[PDB]
Amino acid sequence: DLNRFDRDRLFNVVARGNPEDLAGLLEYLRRTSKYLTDSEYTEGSTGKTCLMKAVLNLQDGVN
Repeated sequence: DLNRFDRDRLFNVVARGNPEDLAGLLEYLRRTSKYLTDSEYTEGSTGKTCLMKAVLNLQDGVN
């Protein structure tokens, strides 16, 4: 939200498949001036993004 938004919560939220838990991310990215491709929101080792984690975990044809 406004105060903090870690990488682990983001991966778990996009793996679970509920978009309502994505609330507050935009305010955090506007306040801290960080992008989703930054080194914090990647895997660090392979370069895996939150979008890749979202596409890997498909419940139906969509996520």
